[PDB]
Formats: sequence, C-alpha cells, structure tokens
Amino acid sequence: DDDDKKTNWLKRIYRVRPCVKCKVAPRDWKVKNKHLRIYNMCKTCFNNSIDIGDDTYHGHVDWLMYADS
Amino acid sequence: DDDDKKTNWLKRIYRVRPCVKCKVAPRDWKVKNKHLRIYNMCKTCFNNSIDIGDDTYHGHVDWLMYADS
Ligand SMILES: Nc1ncnc2c1ncn2[C@@H]1O[C@H](COP(=O)(O)OP(=O)(O)OP(=O)(O)O)[C@@H](O)[C@H]1O
Ligand SMILES: Nc1ncnc2c1ncn2[C@@H]1O[C@H](COP(=O)(O)OP(=O)(O)OP(=O)(O)O)[C@@H](O)[C@H]1O
Ligand SMILES: [Cl-]
Ligand SMILES: [Zn+2]
Ligand SMILES: [Zn+2]
Repeated sequence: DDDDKKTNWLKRIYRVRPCVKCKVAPRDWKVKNKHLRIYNMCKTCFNNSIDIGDDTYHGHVDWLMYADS
Repeated sequence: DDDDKKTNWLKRIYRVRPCVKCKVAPRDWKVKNKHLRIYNMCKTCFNNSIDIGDDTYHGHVDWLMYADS
C-alpha cells in the first residue's frame, strides 16, 4: 500500500535525525491537517534557545502524511 | 536553510530505494506543482508491466518539495 511507504519513511526520517542542537533527543513535532511538522529541536533545546536568545536553530520541515497529493 | 533539509532528504529518498520490480534502476518521477511524484518502478519495468498485464507494482508516493506547507 503506497500510504505505508510514506508512513515507513516518516518513521525513519523522524528516528534517524535527532535534535539539531543536542544531537541526541528526538525532535518536537505537531500534526496539522494532512501534514506532519517536524521542528528542528527537541522541546528542551527549543525552550533553552528562548532563554539564551538564539534563533539560529528555530525552524521546521513539513511532510505530507499520505502517498497521494 | 530548512528548504535544504527537504531537498537533501528527497535526494536521499530517491537514491536509496530503487525500482520495486528490478530493484536496481532508479524510479520514474514527475514534478507537479509543488510536489515530486516518485513512481514505484523505473520506466523499463513499468512499460513491461503493461505488456505482461500486472498492475501489482503500479503506484506512487508524492513529496512536498519545500520545508513549509
Ligand atoms: N522545537 C522547536 N525547534 C525549532 N524551532 C521551533 C520549535 N518549536 C517552535 N519553533 C519555531 O520557533 C519560532 C518561535 O516559536 P514561537 O512558538 O515562540 O512562535 P510562533 O510564531 O507562535 O510559532 P509558529 O510560527 O510555529 O506558530 C517559530 O518559528 C516556531 O515555529
Ligand atoms: N513508473 C511507474 N511505476 C509504477 N506505476 C506507474 C508508473 N508510471 C505510471 N504508473 C501508474 O500506473 C497506472 C497506469 O498508468 P497510465 O499512465 O497507463 O494511466 P494514467 O491513469 O494515465 O496515469 P496517472 O493516473 O498517473 O495519470 C497509473 O496509476 C500510473 O500512476
Ligand atoms: Cl512529504
Ligand atoms: Zn535537543
Ligand atoms: Zn525497474
């Protein structure tokens, strides 16, 4: 089922690239409509980035959660 | 740049999973609006699937080509 190809890829994408800051914890994320938004940092590093005043690692990548547009 | 994260992932996705039929050639694809459609087979195997009458490997996965929905 092509939807399964997409699901399996997102699982892999989420697993193999951790937080861009601590490089260990997985990234924060949210689902919106038919898209998975994967933020660049885990929540701990994102909260800390606010405290230290660095926006360098702020950002996200959105992914369509199904095979067919 | 988050757009670069998306581009680099699609390059990797396209490279590491070849045609589902011959398992060697890269997949056929097309671009439509802001999406990359990656078909399940290379063109050679897809054309041959028409000749032999098998729809088993017909299908595709669409990918948003940018970081932001
Ligand atoms: N875990 C995270 N890692 C990296 N960037 C993040 C994370 N969580 C939020 N951001 C991004 O950091 C920026 C500041 O976040 P904040 O939530 O304070 O503002 P916002 O504009 O309300 O967020 P959004 O644009 O997502 O609605 C936003 O661009 C947000 O997307
Ligand atoms: N290289 C390929 N690998 C796997 N499936 C493919 C490939 N090329 C086309 N297909 C799919 O095979 C099916 C039959 O293709 P064909 O092009 O004959 O019909 P179509 O309905 O015009 O295609 P589409 O739905 O993409 O417009 C369609 O679902 C098409 O998406
Ligand atoms: Cl996607
Ligand atoms: Zn972190
Ligand atoms: Zn092939």
